[PDB]
Amino acid sequence: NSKLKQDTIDRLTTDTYFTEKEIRQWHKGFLKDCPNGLLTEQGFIKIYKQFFPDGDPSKFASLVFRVFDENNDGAIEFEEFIRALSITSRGNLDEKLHWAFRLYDVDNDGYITREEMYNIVDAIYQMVGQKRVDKIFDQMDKNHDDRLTLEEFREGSKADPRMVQALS
Amino acid sequence: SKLKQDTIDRLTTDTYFTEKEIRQWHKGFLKDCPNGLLTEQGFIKIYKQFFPDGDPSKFASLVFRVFDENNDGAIEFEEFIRALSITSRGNLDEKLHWAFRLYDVDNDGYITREEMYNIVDAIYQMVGQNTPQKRVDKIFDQMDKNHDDRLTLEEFREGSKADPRMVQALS
Ligand SMILES: [Ca+2]
Ligand SMILES: [Ca+2]
Ligand SMILES: [Ca+2]
Ligand SMILES: [Ca+2]
Ligand SMILES: [Ca+2]
Ligand SMILES: [Ca+2]
Ligand code: NA
Repeated sequence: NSKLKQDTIDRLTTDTYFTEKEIRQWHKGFLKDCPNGLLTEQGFIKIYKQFFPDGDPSKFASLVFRVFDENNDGAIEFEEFIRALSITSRGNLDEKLHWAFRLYDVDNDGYITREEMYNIVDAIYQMVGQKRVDKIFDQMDKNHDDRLTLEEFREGSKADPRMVQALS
Repeated sequence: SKLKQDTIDRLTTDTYFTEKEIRQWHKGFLKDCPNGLLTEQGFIKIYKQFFPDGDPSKFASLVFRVFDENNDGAIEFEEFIRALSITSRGNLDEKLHWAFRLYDVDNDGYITREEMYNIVDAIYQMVGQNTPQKRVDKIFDQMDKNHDDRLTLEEFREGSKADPRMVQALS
């Protein structure tokens, strides 16, 4: 039951930056590697694993996997895969910033906490084998309430002059 | 060293920063760069702060040369503000072109295989280093649409934007 139907294709050409021919072509590749048409979290991990002889990339992959799976049913189906591919590879600046925020905000309450931050940073190095993170966070955090909204994260990422401190 | 109106006028044309934003970044840049010039040695030490356990001197030097557009061995404010504008606010094509210029070490408008290895190597050094090369080779070959063994900006952008010929590179 892994085939691609026209109505799904047509939904996807509307919602993504891919043409029909392109979605079908990415579908072929996806199926080959994922014959059940579902890609598991460990499956995802194996993928990053190719990249880092160093480290355990597993934490980072889990976090990234968590944003990819829209319905949080433990799998990425093709629709979800192609949605995320389209954003991350062809999306505009603001879309990309939104998706980065969703990743940082693990618990989805619309705030990035110091710990929520520290975890992604921790994940990055772990994948690879601190006054600074605090420095960036604190400049972005314009009301100094230990909390980053989407607006603060967007403005700080787009080099609002508040961030000069954070550079050195 | 004061910021002239002509400089602000060209910078508001060339960048995404408003006049007001340009003057505040200029105050910030000056405080830590009293000379009005950023130096490669200076530029590397900054990188050393983020990467304690690596030697990021090679990566920083590559990045440095993209920033220093006139090639005179220093990053002035105009150079800094333009690279900051591109990397913080650029559309997808503009950021991918900045990426491409980083790879294209000799500035000849092409990325060779060697150029790509040099970049990958420098990241590894920075971070504490079958093979990476095999995996780089796959990406580069898929990117290389016409198989002439070099990459144009058009090939590199197409591949980065997930043209389906990049399937084999992920497989
Ligand atoms: Ca799912
Ligand atoms: Ca949260
Ligand atoms: Ca805040
Ligand atoms: Ca210069
Ligand atoms: Ca070149
Ligand atoms: Ca070529
Ligand atoms: Na402008």
